[PDB]
Amino acid sequence: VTLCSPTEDDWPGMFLLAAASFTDFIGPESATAWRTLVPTDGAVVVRDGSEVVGMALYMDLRLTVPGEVVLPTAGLSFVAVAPTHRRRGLLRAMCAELHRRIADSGYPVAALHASEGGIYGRFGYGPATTLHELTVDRRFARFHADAPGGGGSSVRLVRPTEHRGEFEAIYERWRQQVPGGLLRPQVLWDELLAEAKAAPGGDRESFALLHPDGYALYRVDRTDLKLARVSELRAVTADAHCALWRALIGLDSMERISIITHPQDPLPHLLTDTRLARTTWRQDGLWLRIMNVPAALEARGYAHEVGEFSTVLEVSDGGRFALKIGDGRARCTPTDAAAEIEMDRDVLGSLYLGAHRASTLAAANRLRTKDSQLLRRLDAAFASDVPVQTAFEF
Amino acid sequence: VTLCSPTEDDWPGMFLLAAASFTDFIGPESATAWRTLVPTDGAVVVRDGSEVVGMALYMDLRLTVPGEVVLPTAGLSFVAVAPTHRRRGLLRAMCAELHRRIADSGYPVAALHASEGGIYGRFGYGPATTLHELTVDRRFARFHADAPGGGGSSVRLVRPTEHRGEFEAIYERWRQQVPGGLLRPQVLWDELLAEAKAAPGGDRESFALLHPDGYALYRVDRTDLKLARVSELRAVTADAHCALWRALIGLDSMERISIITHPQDPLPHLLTDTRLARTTWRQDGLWLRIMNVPAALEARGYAHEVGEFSTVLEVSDGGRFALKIGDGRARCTPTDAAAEIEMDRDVLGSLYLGAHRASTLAAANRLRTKDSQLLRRLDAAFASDVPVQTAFEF
Amino acid sequence: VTLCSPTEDDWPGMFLLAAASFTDFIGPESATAWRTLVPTDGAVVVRDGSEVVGMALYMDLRLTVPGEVVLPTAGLSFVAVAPTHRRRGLLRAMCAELHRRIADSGYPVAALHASEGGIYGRFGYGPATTLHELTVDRRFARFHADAPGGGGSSVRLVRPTEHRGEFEAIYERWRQQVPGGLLRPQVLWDELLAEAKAAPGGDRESFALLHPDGYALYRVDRTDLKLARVSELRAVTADAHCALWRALIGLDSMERISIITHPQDPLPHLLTDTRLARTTWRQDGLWLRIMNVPAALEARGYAHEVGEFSTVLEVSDGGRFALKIGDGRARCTPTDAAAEIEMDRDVLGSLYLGAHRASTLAAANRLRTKDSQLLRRLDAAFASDVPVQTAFEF
Amino acid sequence: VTLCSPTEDDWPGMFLLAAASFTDFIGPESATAWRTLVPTDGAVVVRDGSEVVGMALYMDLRLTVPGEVVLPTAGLSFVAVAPTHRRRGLLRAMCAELHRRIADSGYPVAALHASEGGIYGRFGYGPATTLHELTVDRRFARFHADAPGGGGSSVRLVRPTEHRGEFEAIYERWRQQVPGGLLRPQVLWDELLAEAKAAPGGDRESFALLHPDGYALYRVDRTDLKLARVSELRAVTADAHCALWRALIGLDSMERISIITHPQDPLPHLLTDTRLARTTWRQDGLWLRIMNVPAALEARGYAHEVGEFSTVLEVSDGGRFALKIGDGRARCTPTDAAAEIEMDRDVLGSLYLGAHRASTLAAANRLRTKDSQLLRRLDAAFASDVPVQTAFEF
Ligand SMILES: CCN(CC)CCSc1nnc2c3cc(F)ccc3n(C)c2n1
Ligand SMILES: CCN(CC)CCSc1nnc2c3cc(F)ccc3n(C)c2n1
Ligand SMILES: CCN(CC)CCSc1nnc2c3cc(F)ccc3n(C)c2n1
Ligand SMILES: CCN(CC)CCSc1nnc2c3cc(F)ccc3n(C)c2n1
Repeated sequence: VTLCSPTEDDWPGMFLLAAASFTDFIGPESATAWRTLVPTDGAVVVRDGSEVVGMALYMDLRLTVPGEVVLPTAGLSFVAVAPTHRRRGLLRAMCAELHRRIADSGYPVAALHASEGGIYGRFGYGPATTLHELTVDRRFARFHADAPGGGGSSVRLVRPTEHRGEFEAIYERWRQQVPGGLLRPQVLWDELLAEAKAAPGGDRESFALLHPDGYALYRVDRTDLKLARVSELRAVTADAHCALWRALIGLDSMERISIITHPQDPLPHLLTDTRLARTTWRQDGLWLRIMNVPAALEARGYAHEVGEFSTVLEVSDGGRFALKIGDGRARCTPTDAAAEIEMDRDVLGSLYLGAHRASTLAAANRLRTKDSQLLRRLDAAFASDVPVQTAFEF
Repeated sequence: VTLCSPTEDDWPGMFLLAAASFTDFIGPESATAWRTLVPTDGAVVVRDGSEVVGMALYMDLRLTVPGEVVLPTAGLSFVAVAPTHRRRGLLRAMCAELHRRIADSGYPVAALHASEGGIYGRFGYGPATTLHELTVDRRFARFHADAPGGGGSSVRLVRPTEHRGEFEAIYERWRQQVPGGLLRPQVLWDELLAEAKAAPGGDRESFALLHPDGYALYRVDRTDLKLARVSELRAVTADAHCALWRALIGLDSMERISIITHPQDPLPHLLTDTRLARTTWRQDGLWLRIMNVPAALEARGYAHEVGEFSTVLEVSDGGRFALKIGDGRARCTPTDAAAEIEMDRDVLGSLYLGAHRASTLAAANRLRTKDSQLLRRLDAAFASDVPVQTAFEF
Repeated sequence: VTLCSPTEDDWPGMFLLAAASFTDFIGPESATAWRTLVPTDGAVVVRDGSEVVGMALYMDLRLTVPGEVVLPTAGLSFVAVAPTHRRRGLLRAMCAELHRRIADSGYPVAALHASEGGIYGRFGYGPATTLHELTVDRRFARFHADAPGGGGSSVRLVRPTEHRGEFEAIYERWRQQVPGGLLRPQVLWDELLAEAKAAPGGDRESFALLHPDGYALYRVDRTDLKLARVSELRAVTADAHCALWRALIGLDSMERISIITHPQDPLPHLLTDTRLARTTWRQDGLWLRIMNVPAALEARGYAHEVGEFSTVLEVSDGGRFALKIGDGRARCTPTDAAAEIEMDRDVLGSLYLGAHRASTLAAANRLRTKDSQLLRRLDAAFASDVPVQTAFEF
Repeated sequence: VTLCSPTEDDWPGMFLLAAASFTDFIGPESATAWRTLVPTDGAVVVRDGSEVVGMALYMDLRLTVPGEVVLPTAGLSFVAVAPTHRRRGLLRAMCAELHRRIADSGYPVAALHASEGGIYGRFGYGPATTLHELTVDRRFARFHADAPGGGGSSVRLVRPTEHRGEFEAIYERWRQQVPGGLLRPQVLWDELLAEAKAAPGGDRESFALLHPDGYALYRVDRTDLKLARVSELRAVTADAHCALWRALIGLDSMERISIITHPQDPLPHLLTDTRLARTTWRQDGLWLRIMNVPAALEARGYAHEVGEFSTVLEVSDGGRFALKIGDGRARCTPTDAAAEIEMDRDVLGSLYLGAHRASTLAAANRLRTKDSQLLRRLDAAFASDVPVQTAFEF
């Protein structure tokens, strides 16, 4: 049981473990595309005696954080232990080696999507963004008198494949402007438009709604032909967001439109009946591990409505820092002064993009302090002006 | 078709319309208890030719708003139009007469629970609190190392009826301290403990978990004998909240615990796996209509982390005001100066308890302003330190 | 946290814990009937500081084992830990005290029904009888030419309550003759005929099919009015068993008859289409803990078709014995000779009534031996001529 | 309406009737592979006026029976009557002609899988093996301290297609050793690995778990992506059986593992909680018709624990025999002595592999005798040491 970087001969074995481990695995050509996003020495495999029984890698990603700041981010993915080698500490060993490499490469943060919610908190990952599924009963949906775009429509119904360039440009603007935003490279746009084709005995053809400042990708569900699934909706202005929803509610053959969006999606407020946009499903999105506390805390913007304050943050087994926050900027310096706020590294990941209130984590004792005032100040300071969203699964 | 205050002879006809209109109606003795909360001239009926075909009333309630301030509140309830008299404007007429009486009596706000979400926005009511149903799969539920109370338990399993006094005192402390809090009078405690008994071919016996600083009322579901429904959980400290959840997760015969709680419930953060507390259901709770804008805005506390700022708020058909917010206090005076922020009265109701961000309503154009800075300032100012909750249905 | 025998004042607290712990709990009058079957010092309670947070008791039962031998049996029941006192070792402590008392009273075996299947093996209990639910689609059911009773019917349709004496006598004959048989006292016949009445918004009226040598109790399901549930069918001869099934298949208004029976129920072989009697559900019934290995092994009959053989059985932490089995009788004496067969005490409980083959437990390594021949000999010796059945839940 | 052997021109018509009659029919190339297992004059067709409206054939099979004895077996299959020619006695006529040919060729037994359970008993076929579906909730599954293989795993995760030779050799060992075992020829291994590929809009890719002494083939279900279906698990030792189940329980992405196995599968006993392996489904497997009673009875081994005994067996319309069973061997000679045991030919098929107890068939009067002692002796004699299993559907 050796742990090392895969050579070219190891990848066929990794694709086998992938096929066996991941129900969403497409195949080798698809996996070879994703592979272009893995840097030299971004992958570890565990071999036995030699077949691959363990793998983990990170991709080079660019994550937008509050203040429209873009951080280089280690995107953890393709993590699998062979079912024949469970409870053998192959995960702990592989995660430890990737975190060593990520830390030493100068990534301030690492991110992942969790297949399960009870395995990543112990490695320093906290849930940082929230997914909401909204299901609209569009037969009762009337737009409010106040809703924008209520002449002729600026939204066009188009073949996704013929307007790639327009989607790329709209997404590029979106991701630079929104916390949770990720740069989407060429190979992930190749994959998105591939998954947009009708598969024989699979998914149905996908259509696009195209606005100068927004797009929605949607398809009719395989089995329920009265449900339209919005796979992606990216709007840069409120005009674009409302116009795309007028078009989607205009799908008169459908009973229901479903979308995975965020808790602050304004759609419910566009309707005379907020309740018609039901929350069916709610889950953690992106998980963040802060690799370097001072680098991360200093890199993001803070609320400019919070008055300058100072405190001492202890991260368990992650350092103690004098934290000065003033006019949306933070300075974070080593100190041995008595801590005023204590928290595990994962709790910091959860606060970092403004998705979770410090008051809430405090109420669960994930975040300790004997000062209510400091709690309110952290809450306000760490809050994000632009609501935090999830870019894409990796 | 006359509109007037009911005499004693009208109530049997009102109970008939109630039985026909409300599936949760219990009977005349129950209705006569609720009736003790209706003031002289708090009820209107529409008679035809004379049977009752229309009714509406308000109860005298005490609503806690941010800053632990208690407002007298007109609680709208028992609103019904006979199915034989629909689309005859009996609602508009009855609501108009009650709002006249509520306004002239000096209630700063009115509140209701909506049977439907598309009928109260036009009368100036905005959704002000959010209900979340959490369902825990308690077979996988492990408390975090950081979770309080992890000697001997301070929680007791008791018959609800034998510890009324302890529940009353705990609730009384809870309601004075939490936005959305309502004073619960004697007759509503009589009703709560009545609905806690096993009904022949109805609900099962209810049990209580009693802590010095919290209680939970729970029962096993009628049909699914592996599901425990928490009807009420009121905790005054984080210790009480966690201890009651250790006890509920200790119901080893159950697969699932379900509760109606709020979006900021810390329970998910008490567990090693946040995902085990799934959000199954999400809906508007209390709806608020601001009867007097200056009285309401001046009565609540504001975030003390927001720096003093001034603006002009126009409420559509509800006045224009110079709004000065400073050190958690507001002054609100008539002005004819140009408005900087415009919104319908219902949008103000939605902001009033801090459940909805001004940024979100702005993104839907329910709230108009050409100043991003003022938007962030309203967001921070109107936010509530203590998370907003729903007391009880009326 | 004291462990002691309950006084008269403790029982109200025990009934409270019962109501909270058991969804099948009826009430105090019912519990007080069952209580008549608990001997002096048959109950333990754990008090805190004083409310009951723990209880366990055994009832005095008479269990028929192979060879039509009746053993005094400690029937463990009414076992509950308050949800506020989990993971505090109250079960281990209570079970240890009852086993001390059971052992010292001279019970050779103890029995229970398990609410869950993963908590009793560690206390020496093994699953000893198997329940099968058969569901017959009676619309296709034709009896075989070979099936008995195919003049006039000897089966009568009767009110259960008017023929108590006939049911008692038939059951008394059944239980003396069948492994798994339990003596049913007067108070359990009072309970059976009570649960046979229609409950307002509960179960429907129960009817009896009465043969000189058998009865079936049945009722129509609460919700599915095309399903008849056979609550109990006790037949002393094959004639009685077939006649009662001709009558049940004669319920022409029903689509389905369901019964909880045993794996060797001959019903499938009474039909031209064995498949029409589908096995819907299968579970452990009675669990046995052997309190005294030599007393238990010497008390039961063995297959007379197995030729005299000798071996050494080691029960883990339960003694080592020279085991001589010959002409359906066993002698079991202390030895220090090398063991030829090793097994935990629970594995012995599972073998004791002939429901599980030694070969099967061997294949799972629950039962160790380096002799295939001895395995076949144990299999044949421990097999029961009369198939093993479950009497009633306690 | 003529009955004869098909010429080469009849097969296209037979494939048409197959496609119309069998939902599991794949196509002509697949059918042409199976056809290689049909001997010269193993097929009958009924032509009308000339399209095929009737067909039946047998394949040459090798069935392992108790005592590890391999019998040549007529495997009845591809039996269909056109829906236009029902109730015309085409089945009775075709079955009669194949049984003539099977008898005259010197097959001691014939076997089939029944599409329905009420049509083959009248032709002398009795259900001889039992299928159990086990569904494991693998999230709660913990192996017992006693379970084998609890260093490094000897189980490998492999592509089925790359380890054909290893599966063939393991199966060949399995089938020679187990009652119900069938030789699987090359063309049935071609079919098994063909059905193991992912079909576009069909089944998902199949994976193998490979041990030196066992394999499991498994795939994720089409629709329920949290369920793994074990299509085949063949273990030669208990070590192999437990190791393959440690691997399957190691599929951490799945909630449920389902397998079609036998009533004596030791899996439930490998777990701390036997109940986690639920029996969801139970059905007849292989059906046996004894073509030659003396040849069949003399060919199988009997329990060596049963003391030499003699009796007279009458098979209805199938002969009367002096049956002497001693030291696991039987002699079966014509007699006209008074019968002591009577049964239809199908009842003998059901007893032949030890799946059904003579006591059980006696209790249903499918098997007549006025001697309890002889019944116990038949039970013990006919019982199989190695538990009876089902090889593959034909
Ligand atoms: C997470 C969203 N899924 C679509 C439903 C992903 C498609 S399946 C797939 N295949 N190879 C890879 C892969 C290969 C690498 F070398 C690195 C990362 C990869 N990811 C995320 C992969 N995902
Ligand atoms: C809203 C919560 N329900 C319990 C499920 C209420 C119980 S049914 C009922 N009956 N009379 C009244 C009544 C009579 C009045 F005069 C005034 C208000 C009333 N409410 C809310 C009532 N509700
Ligand atoms: C197990 C079958 N159930 C019927 C569905 C039982 C009815 S509820 C009940 N109540 N008190 C008792 C009780 C009281 C005792 F003191 C001792 C044993 C008891 N059991 C089994 C009890 N069961
Ligand atoms: C019973 C298991 N099924 C797989 C699900 C079988 C695959 S479909 C099929 N096609 N042709 C034949 C066939 C052709 C012959 F000439 C003889 C036997 C055959 N069987 C069983 C066949 N089965």
